[PDB]
Amino acid sequence: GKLVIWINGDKGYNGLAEVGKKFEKDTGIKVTVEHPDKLEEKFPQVAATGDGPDIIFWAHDRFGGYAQSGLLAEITPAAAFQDKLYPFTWDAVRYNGKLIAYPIAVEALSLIYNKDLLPNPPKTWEEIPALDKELKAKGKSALMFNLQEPYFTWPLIAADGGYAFKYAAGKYDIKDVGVDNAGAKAGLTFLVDLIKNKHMNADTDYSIAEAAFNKGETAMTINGPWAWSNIDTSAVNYGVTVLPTFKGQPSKPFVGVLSAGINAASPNKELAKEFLENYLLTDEGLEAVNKDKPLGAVALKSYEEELAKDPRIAATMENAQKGEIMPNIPQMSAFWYAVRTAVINAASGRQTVDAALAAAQTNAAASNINKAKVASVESDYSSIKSAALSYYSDTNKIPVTPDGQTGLNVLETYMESLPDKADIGGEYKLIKVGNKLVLQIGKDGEGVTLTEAQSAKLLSDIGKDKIYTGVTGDNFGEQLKDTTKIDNKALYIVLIDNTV
Ligand SMILES: OC[C@H]1O[C@H](O[C@H]2[C@H](O)[C@@H](O)[C@@H](O)O[C@@H]2CO)[C@H](O)[C@@H](O)[C@@H]1O
Repeated sequence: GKLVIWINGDKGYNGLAEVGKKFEKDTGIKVTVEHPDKLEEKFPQVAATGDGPDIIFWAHDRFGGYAQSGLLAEITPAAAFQDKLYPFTWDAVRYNGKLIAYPIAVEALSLIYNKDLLPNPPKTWEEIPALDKELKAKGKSALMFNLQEPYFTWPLIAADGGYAFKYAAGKYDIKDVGVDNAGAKAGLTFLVDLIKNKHMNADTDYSIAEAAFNKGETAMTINGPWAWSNIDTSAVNYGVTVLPTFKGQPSKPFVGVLSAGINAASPNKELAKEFLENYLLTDEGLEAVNKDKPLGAVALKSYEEELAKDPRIAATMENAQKGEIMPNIPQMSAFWYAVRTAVINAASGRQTVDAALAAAQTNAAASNINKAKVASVESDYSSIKSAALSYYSDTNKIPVTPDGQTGLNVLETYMESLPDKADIGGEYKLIKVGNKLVLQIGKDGEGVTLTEAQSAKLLSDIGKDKIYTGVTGDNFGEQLKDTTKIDNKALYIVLIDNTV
C-alpha cells in the first residue's frame, strides 16, 4: 500500500505532507505529496492510470470532467461523516447523483491592499488609473495581479450578468454560454486600456504580481487565502477586502471548493478514504495544512467555526457571496480554455476585445477543447482558401510565402484578420507542391498536435485528398487518416489542387 497525492503548488503541500507523516506512523503506509505544474490538466492525461496520484486535490470545477471520463472512484462517506461538513460543500462535489470527491475548503478571490501605501482602498476599478499615476510618482504602482489566468480576470469580466453555463431548473444548458456581453466587452476593454496606459504589464503573472506586493512595490493585488502566509512573513501591513465594482456592478468571482478525489485506477482506494476522512478532514489535519498556507473557509464545521472569526475569512465569504460557485460539468475545461485564450489574445493585441470574446463564446460552447481547436482551424482554412482564390483571381499570380519566411502576409490585403498560427499548433505558411498551392501548418518540432478524434473530424469536414502529414519535394507523403495521431509535427492542407 502507498498513497501518492497531487495538490497545486500555491497550497500548503508541506503541511499536508505532515499529515501524511502521521498517517504513515499509524499505518506504515508511505504518503507522497507532489505538486506538478498544470496538474489539473495532466491528470486526465496520465490518465491518471499511469504516473498518476491515488488522490488528486483541486477546486471542484475540474471534477465532473474527471468523473465523466471515468477517472474517479465514487466516494461513499457514511451519514455521520457527511454531517461534519457544510451541506453546500458536498453539493460542489455531487455529479450525476453521485459523490465524486471530498470537499476541503471554500476559495474566493479578494482585494488585498497595502494599508501604508493605501489606507483607503478604492471601491471601484475606475479609480485605479488615477491611483496609479499618483503612486507612480512615488516609484510605486497601484495594482498587480495574475493576468495570465482567467480565474483572476473573470470577476471583473463577468461582473454584469456573466456566467459559464446557464442553470435552467434544474440543469446546466451546455450551449447557453455567458462569456460575451456588454459588461465583458467593457471589462476586458478596461484591462487592455490599463495595459495600453502603462498601469499594467501584459506579462504580469502570479509570481511577479506576488513578489511585487509582498516587497511593498504595488499597493494592491488580487488573490486567495493561500497567499496570506507569504505576506505575513513580509513587512507589509495588509488588509483583505471586497473586490472593486465596475460600472456600478460588483465583481463576480467564480468560487472554488478545494476538493480531493480518488483515482479510479488506484489499488489504494480504501487507504485513501481512511486518510481523507480520519486524518486530513479533522481539526488537526486541516490545522496543519492551514498553518502552512491558509485554506479559506474550510468545509469542516468544527474548525470553520473558529476560522470564521478571522476578518480576512469574512472578506472572503463576502466576495464569495457576490460571486458564484463554479459548475463542475465536463465542459468547464472548455469554458476556462475559452476565457484564457480571449484575455491573453486581447491583452497582447492579437485580437480585438470584440473578436476575442466572440471567439471565447464559440470555444466555450464546443464539446471539448480539442474539438474547438479543429473547428478553429477549419475557420482559418476557409478564410485563407477564399483569400488565396481572390488573390489568384485579382493578380493572375499564385500567392506564395516568400522563400525563407513564414506567414501569409501575401493575402494581407485580402483578409479581415490575418491568421498567424493554428489552434492545433503551428505557424501558417503558403507553399507549392508541384501543381498545388498548399497551406502548411507548423514545422517538424514546432507544428500541430492531433488526437485520432481530431483527425477524423478534420478529414470529414475538409474532405478526402486534402490533408497530408508530410511532403518530399513536389509530391505528397501520407495522407491523414481518421486513426492517426500527431505529436508536434507539420501538417499540410491543399488550398488549390490545380494552379495550371
Ligand atoms: O484560471 C482558470 C482556472 O481557475 C481555477 O483555478 C484556480 C484554483 O481554483 C485556485 O485554487 C488557485 O489555484 O488558482 C487557480 C487559478 O490559477 C479553476 O479551478 C481552474 O479549473 C481554472 O483552469
